[PDB]
Amino acid sequence: MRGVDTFLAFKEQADLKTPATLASLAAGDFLAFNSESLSGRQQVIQSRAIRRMPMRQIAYTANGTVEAGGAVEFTTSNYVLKKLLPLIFHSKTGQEDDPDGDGATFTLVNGGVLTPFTAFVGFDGPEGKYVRRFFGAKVNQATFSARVNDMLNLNLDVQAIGKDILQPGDPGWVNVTPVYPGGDEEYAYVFYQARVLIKAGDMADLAELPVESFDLTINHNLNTNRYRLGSIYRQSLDEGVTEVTGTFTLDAAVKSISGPALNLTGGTAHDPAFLEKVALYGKYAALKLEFIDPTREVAEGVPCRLTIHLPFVRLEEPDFQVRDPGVITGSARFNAYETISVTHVAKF
Amino acid sequence: MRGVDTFLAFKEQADLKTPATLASLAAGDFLAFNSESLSGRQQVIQSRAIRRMPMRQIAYTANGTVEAGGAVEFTTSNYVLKKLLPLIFHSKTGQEDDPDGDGATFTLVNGGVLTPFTAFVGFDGPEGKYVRRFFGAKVNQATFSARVNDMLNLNLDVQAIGKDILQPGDPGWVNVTPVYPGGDEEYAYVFYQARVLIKAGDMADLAELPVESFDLTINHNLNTNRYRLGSIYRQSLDEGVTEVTGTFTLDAAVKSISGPALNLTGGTAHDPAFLEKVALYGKYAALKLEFIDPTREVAEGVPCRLTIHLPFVRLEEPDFQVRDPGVITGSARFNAYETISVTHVAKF
Amino acid sequence: MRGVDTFLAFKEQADLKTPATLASLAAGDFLAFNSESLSGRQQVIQSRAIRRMPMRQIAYTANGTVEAGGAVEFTTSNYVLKKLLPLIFHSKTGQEDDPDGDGATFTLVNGGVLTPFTAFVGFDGPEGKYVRRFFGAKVNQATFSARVNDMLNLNLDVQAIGKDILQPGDPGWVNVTPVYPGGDEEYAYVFYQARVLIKAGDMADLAELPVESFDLTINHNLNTNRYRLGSIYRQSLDEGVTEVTGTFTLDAAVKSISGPALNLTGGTAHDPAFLEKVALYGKYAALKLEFIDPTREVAEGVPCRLTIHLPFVRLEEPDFQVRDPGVITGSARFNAYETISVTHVAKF
Amino acid sequence: MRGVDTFLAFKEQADLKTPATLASLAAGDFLAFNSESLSGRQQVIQSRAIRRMPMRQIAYTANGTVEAGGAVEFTTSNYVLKKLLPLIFHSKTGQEDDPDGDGATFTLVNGGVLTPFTAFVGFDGPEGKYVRRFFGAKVNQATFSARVNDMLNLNLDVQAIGKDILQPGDPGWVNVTPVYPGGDEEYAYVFYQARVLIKAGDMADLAELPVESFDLTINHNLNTNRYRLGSIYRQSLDEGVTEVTGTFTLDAAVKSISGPALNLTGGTAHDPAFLEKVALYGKYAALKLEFIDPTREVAEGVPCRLTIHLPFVRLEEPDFQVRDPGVITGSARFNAYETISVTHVAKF
Amino acid sequence: MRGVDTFLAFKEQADLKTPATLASLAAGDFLAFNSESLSGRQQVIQSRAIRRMPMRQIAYTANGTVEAGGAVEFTTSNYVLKKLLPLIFHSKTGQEDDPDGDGATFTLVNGGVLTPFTAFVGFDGPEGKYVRRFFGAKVNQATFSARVNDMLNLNLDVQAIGKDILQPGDPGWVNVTPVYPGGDEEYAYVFYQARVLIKAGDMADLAELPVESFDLTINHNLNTNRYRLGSIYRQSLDEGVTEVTGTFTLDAAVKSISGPALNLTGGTAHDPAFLEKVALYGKYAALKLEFIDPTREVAEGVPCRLTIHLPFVRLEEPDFQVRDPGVITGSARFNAYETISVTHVAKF
Repeated sequence: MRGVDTFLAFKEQADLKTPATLASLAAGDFLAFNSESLSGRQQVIQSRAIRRMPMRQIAYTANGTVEAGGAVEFTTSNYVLKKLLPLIFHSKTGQEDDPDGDGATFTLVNGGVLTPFTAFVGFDGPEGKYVRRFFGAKVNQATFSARVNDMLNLNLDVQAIGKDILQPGDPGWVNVTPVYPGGDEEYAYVFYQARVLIKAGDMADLAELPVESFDLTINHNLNTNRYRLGSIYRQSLDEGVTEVTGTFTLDAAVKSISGPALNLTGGTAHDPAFLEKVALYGKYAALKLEFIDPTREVAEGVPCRLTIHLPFVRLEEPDFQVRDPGVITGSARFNAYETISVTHVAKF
Repeated sequence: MRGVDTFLAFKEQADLKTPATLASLAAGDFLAFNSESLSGRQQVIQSRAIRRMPMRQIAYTANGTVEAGGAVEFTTSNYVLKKLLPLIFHSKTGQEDDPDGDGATFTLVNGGVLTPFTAFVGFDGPEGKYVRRFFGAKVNQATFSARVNDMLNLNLDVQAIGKDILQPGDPGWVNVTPVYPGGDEEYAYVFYQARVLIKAGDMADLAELPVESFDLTINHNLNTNRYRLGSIYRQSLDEGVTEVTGTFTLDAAVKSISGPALNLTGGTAHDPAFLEKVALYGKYAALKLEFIDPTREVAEGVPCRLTIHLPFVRLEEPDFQVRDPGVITGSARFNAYETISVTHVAKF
Repeated sequence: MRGVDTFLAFKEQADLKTPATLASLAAGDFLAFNSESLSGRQQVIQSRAIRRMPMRQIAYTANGTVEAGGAVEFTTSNYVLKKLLPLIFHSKTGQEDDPDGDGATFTLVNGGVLTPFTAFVGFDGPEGKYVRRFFGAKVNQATFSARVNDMLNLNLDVQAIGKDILQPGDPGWVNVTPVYPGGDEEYAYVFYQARVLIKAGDMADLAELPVESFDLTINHNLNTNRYRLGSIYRQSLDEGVTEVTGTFTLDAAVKSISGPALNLTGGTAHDPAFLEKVALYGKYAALKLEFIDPTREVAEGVPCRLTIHLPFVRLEEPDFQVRDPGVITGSARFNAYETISVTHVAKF
Repeated sequence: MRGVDTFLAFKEQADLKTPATLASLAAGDFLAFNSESLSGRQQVIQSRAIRRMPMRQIAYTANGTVEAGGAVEFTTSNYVLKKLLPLIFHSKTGQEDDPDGDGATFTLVNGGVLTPFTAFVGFDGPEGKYVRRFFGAKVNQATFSARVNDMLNLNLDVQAIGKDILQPGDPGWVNVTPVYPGGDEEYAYVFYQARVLIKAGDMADLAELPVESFDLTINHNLNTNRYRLGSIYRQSLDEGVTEVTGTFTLDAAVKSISGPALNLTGGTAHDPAFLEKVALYGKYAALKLEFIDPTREVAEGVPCRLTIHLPFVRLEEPDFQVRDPGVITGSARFNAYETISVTHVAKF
Repeated sequence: MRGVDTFLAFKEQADLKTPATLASLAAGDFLAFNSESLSGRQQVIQSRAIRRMPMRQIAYTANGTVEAGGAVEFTTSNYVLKKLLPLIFHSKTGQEDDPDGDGATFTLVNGGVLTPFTAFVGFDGPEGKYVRRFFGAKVNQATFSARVNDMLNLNLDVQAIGKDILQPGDPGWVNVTPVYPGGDEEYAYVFYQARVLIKAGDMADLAELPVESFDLTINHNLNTNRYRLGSIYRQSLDEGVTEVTGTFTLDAAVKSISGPALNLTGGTAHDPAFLEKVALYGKYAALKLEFIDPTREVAEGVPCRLTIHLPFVRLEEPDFQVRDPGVITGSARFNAYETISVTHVAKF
């Protein structure tokens, strides 16, 4: 088996306890991934009765509860986002390829819930065919990462109810053919399209920051321990409170590339302790991570675009340590507070 | 001091509390090792009485209990095994160099106990002569490791009662000369002699697995905390339940090199999810780690051989992650259940 | 032994692990080569056990894993290509000597694999007869080179599983007589038959470039490290992703010999920064390396021909350094992207 | 294109990110060079998503960050120095052609910075006209070399932000005519004008060394890796610490041509281990590389002169190996420590 | 200074840390050499404290640890060997000029050590007198080389503790006069006296090989990094394990000049794949490099002779590449295993 012999497919299922059938997979369900580490784990229960025994005996063990899930890395692209953003957020308004050019907005809602899906990890090649199926899956975490000389990456952390294998001859077995978007229809988001804009204090507009990298994790804190007496499986994946944190690396005392000067008073003079003072006075900033593809247009003059709005964010001490006589660089961590909104304008 | 200036010697002592004498060492007691890290440690007790003091004062400290032991690595060889297998297992039946060619079998027995021994780490050279003696030693763990382009390694984890130094002029000092087997009498077990055979489900015979490496730890879980009021030494090293775990690295959806096809039904068709299904259905497999030296014969046609039988083994999710577009490889951990049996056929 | 006393022979074997027999060699298996450097290499394992020793002792060494392979240079000719092109590419459609004059096309296919073969390097003469046999061989790299006042050369880089020697008295020994094509049937491809044509931007047709030389390497990136415990041999030669790079030397600001003018807009005016702009704007060009032999015809009016199509190619900064007051010359490296197609029209 | 068809021009730009216009070039901007190797390089990013593919596909590549720069060799002359010394050093005091005859002194200052410039490499001739423009260029290294039967050479190593091509019809295109100094106004510095003077220990004055050649590199250690998310270009070329090293070849146990005797005590007796003892006792010497043109005078009796003061220098083991029965010769490397000062007295 | 103005002298010192005095040099200490490259090197430590500075400042540097040593080439001769063989090997038995004609045998012993010596490189002539002294020197490597139309060469690689210069007026200065053996007493070993004999498999005696050249390196792997806090000098030169490798160039499928036929079975028929099969089957051969001077006799009929016994040697793939249609020639590398023994029979 080689990695190229495997296909990944997500399929939104109706209920958490009813897997999607292998026969329902179609176009848009198959995703190209960088790596997947989904696996199941079962507990082994040993009897506590005292017994003289050199090793552990087969007659006194029982199979305990079952866990499942893992990580999947993606290269955030046209169709990857179309598939996965509905799985990460609670609501969606609009269509990405809308002709007016407003795209689809994904947000968290008060009593919102996550869509459960079935993750298929199918195989093929000289050895034979079989499909790992992870039913009742939910997205526990989602990290957006942007580095230089890289593409926008998305690392999902999935929690499923259970795993099972499917093979030729099984009842629900169907010979699926992975169908993917053409090379011309699909495109990725690259580092040279990224923009990080900040706005704290009495700044009038968002000012662009020269950052070297950025991360953004949406953590849904699923309750992965709801077990029952008559079952070995999880009985739910209840989503807790969503923690939206992140990071970005930049230099100390940086000026803005565009927009107003970084000044907590709205003045024109640059503030060399801007981020340090934002972290030290407990002020709330407004981040905006934006990817724009000008070569591609959704409307007459509307470009394809992925935007992440964080209207209320609290920075931590930016970590501008003097390590050596070079340029002082560091990473500024933050926590998003009130709302998170992802807009995706794209043509498929 | 250089490593070549040191000798290691194990000497089986009668009782746990009576060290072997330096004068009793003879041929077969001295072993060639890759490395040893045996050391003693004593506790320092501070008085809890309140006292104004900038630092800790000498008058209010006392010496507490004493620990000892460490690790010793060996290149599993002819004589290394002859010496160490009786120290790792509870029973032994037969002689390795028996002319019929059945070798000696080492197993764990119900009320079995471990042999205590004295480990001597002697030194020599320009600096002078002295011997570290670790009395009341027992084997806590023993890991067999086989890599490619390597020899079979054995890492012992020893727990002793105490340490003491011996020097010219001490009462029990004797000038020992390490005596080792000739280069022609002694031989090691190499990677190209190894065979890993499995058998699960309704398979008829053991099928050979192409594995890249394998590990096997026998953990005796000694109770290393039996202390007494009138003594600083451990009062026993009570052996708990023996945990026999292991690992082996191989590719995903591997066929067998020899024997029946890997199929949990005994059929002829190959099963690409064999190990995954074994781990997922909680089935018990039968491992066999075997080293055969055909160039060396114990009887008319019986070759020297080291075999490890694990008739009942439970695999964990084999860890066949799709990390990249190359070959899918992973490590399959397991736990042995009912019995462990090591057979050693060798001529000395 | 003189070079003229040696013969080379490639024999396509069925499986990677089953060498071809010396008795199966026939016409077309024997190839005339410029040079061969195929050799085997075995690892020597030293025991890590500490031992006082001035030098390394025989009793504590073991033979490790085995490598094989090397390079073979050929003068790309009628029969050399007929033999070797099936070994370099995954698919072949048609026959070179087809009467319609379309020749055979060799391309890489998605799940394609390389043909394993056995390379015989036999000897003869006053000393005696013996044959080096390299079984399980695969083509790792293949470089086509064209210089002025030279013939088209082909340098193969071979990776085999192992080597073995055959001599009179061995079981599989047969007295082979190298049989080669007549001097009239065989012909080579010379420098004055070469044509390099390019096409980038909005150019309508392929324009001929006056180049001084060109190279083209097809690198299959075989995985030459799949080793196993119970064996000293490689267990496979898995082919990775094929890297098709190349080079050609030419002058700076060259006009085309024939075809449209070198202009990324399709105009008639010559563009003196054509290749520099192609490299600087990241444009994809279409190369065509073609050898035509008009004196030799396959059909009524179809000449023998070797063509290499590279429909998508990315140039690097052409390296047009001003080194002195003479003509500015340099080498333009490139990487082929989507597909590679070699057509061979030839009569045997 | 021939080398004589090309012109080089340096133009000091105001900011690092604003190229100089082709219309601003005037007299003194065009320099005669021995050779130039300035070029740009862009990174190609491949998507890490797994995909079955024989070669690399166009749809899954992106253009990464951009590098630029290279080397330019000059024959250190009247105007070459006038142009380039301000680009190599941080400060300048005075005018070279000052009538008092003190010339201009170039030194490194504590918080000093390097002047960014735009390097134009224009072309012309039968093929057509186009200009390579390297904006945001800085001098990374500068090596002064003096050999026998040669002229003083200067090899610059330039680091730029990016490259771009200019052609008739572009917006910023202007038909520039290279204007150079007359043959009578311009002159070079030759080997027979050089003087190397040393002074270590308690020597009273500088003593002249008979050296065969000398080199002097000023390395500014620019930080060429400051990249940003929203851009493919370098965001700065921050200059680190300037390393001033060098070399000079001479014989072993050389006497001084003029000045005091080479004696670390200031005595009159010659010291045959002078340089060996300077290197072995870690002493600091004072070098002076001086070129004097007596035929040319700036004031009534002040000759044109290029002087390089290295008041604190540490030699390495002079490398006076006994290679054969001839004269023992070797090269003495050194590192300059506290300051470097270049004085240029010249009339234009 | 000319090479003829220099003298080399080795003087065996008692301890590694006590240099030999210049007054102790006598006859036999002075050696004629082809070339010497012994030199010292001191480390320069820079302070890591951050400081604004254009260049490196004198006040913040310190002198670090000191290295010494280099290479010396000799023409292996009567007295050169008498002096140097005791420095390369651990033991010596007998006298070279013994009247019975058995010479002296030099071997490596288990706990053997190398003799430390002081190397003087003195100078003289018009410039003045001074002596480089390298104390605590040891032989790290020693390569014996024999080419055609050459003399037996010996290249030593020396590691010393430190260097120092001596001059008239120093305390330990003495005016030494190099005293050398007469031209009649001294003689060298030439290529036409060499014999390379091999013996592998079941061969009965040693068979002579027609080789074009041979090399033999004895590498003692000294530990040259034993440094201490309170000192800038190495604290020891601990000798590791001695690696004895070598090479010899010869033709492919060579017959023996004298002795039994090259046949791994002891038969009379010549084996054209002898060395290839020795390398491919991992067999151990027995080399013997012998120089005999029949014109010179130590006893009534015993000739002066230098013999190197390598009773256990492992060849590598002899490198018999078919490069062209001429004679197939190559170099056979090897590693010596168990022991090395050098016998020197000579009259002085």
